[PDB]
Amino acid sequence: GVNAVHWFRKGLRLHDNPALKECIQGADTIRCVYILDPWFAGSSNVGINRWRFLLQCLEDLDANLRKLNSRLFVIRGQPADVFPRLFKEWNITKLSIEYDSEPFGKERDAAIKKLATEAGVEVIVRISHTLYDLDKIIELNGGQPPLTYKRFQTLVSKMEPLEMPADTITSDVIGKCMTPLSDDHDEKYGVPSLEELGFDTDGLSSAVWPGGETEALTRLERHLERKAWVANFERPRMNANSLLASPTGLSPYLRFGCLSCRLFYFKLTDLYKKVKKNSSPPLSLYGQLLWREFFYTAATNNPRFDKMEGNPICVQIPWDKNPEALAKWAEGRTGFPWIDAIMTQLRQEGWIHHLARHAVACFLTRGDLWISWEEGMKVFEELLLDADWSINAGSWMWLSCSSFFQQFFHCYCPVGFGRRTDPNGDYIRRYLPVLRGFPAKYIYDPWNAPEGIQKVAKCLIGVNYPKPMVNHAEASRLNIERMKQIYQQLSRYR
Repeated sequence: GVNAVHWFRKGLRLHDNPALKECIQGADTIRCVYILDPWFAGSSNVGINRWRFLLQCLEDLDANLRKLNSRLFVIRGQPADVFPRLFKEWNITKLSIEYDSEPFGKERDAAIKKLATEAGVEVIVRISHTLYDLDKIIELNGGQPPLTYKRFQTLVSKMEPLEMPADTITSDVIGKCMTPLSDDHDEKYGVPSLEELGFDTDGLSSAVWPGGETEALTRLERHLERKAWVANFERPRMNANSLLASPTGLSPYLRFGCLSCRLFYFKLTDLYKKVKKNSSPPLSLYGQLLWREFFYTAATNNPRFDKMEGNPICVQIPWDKNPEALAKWAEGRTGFPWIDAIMTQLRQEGWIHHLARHAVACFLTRGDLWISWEEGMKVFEELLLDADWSINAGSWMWLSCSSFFQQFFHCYCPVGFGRRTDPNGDYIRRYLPVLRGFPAKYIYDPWNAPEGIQKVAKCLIGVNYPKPMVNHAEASRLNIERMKQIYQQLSRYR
């Protein structure tokens, strides 16, 4: 019969999946596949929390497919290796994917599309990771993506209204389409565990950010209620509680496709109309989505978007190379408790607040260590659940004054910012247990504590907790000057 395969990469959901919906139509069998390669050299920089989040998305998908009399098929290897075999073994005639705007993904998908054509397989591609056809936004701007958010906003408002989300894949939608299943499915196609990827899990705490569509859809409602409670759709002022992972947080779910950006858009729209009594919302309502769309648009036609050299939009700043200073930053042993707490939260949980990101990124790059944004990007890629190629590269260039016309950022103080955010130091004591004995007077600068205070705290600076790795006052003075000199002669660095 007509045997269809839908290939999950992002778009890890059954709601608003136009590619899956179209593939099922007119099909006699359907098999949803995810191609997992945990040992791939290109994925050697993926950390354990990202693996766990992915696996939990896959377990969620498999569970929801069970309800529809189907299963997720997890295939190990590379797509170019496995898809020729699958086409023959399953007699496939249709293959669907959600479109991938990222340069490497466009190259991969063009190769699979050629393999599918060679084997007599129809390919269905549908845009749903982003709100818009990014190529149309670029054409509206004259052929190049915009590099300012205000310009991007102007372009977005000129696009045609969003189409309605695709119907959720239910049993009624699946209809006559069935999924052939084997008694040994779990053994041959099951979702692997962390231990099957080679990871120890002994003593590992439960995920602060559980993966999956089901979780994403619950959080969507919490997110909307919080904005309804305050009748304000702008992003809120950060306080110390904002540093903690929130049950309203959506960013990892948008990154993996657990939550449709278009569903988020219409839910926001309907809530604004009800609360504000206005059919015409401001574009600020969609801020989180449009900043995301902005960096996707800037990245799609730039294969060196994640590099400095050979990147047409990036200022060529002479960053220092310092592997040992970089490692102290990445491992949260800088000796500045505010910085180490943030880097520890990041490593332990996979998410940190936007201003916390500014803080640690300023320290690494333009503020204290003068290390390339490319290196902070790589660490965030390993640890940050909501980091993807486009967002991660774009944000690291933004904050390092390397692109997007960004210049005189505030130079964050690795002591004063934390003290002003959380004067009592609860955030420090939560993520840095060894410092719990320090009073608030010294919690952000423990090297200033008298010896008697350190001894009572059972934490000797230089032994139980590191000395500060730099003199922030001198280092920031020199780096502020270096960045001033670069922008005094900016064209010299194009």
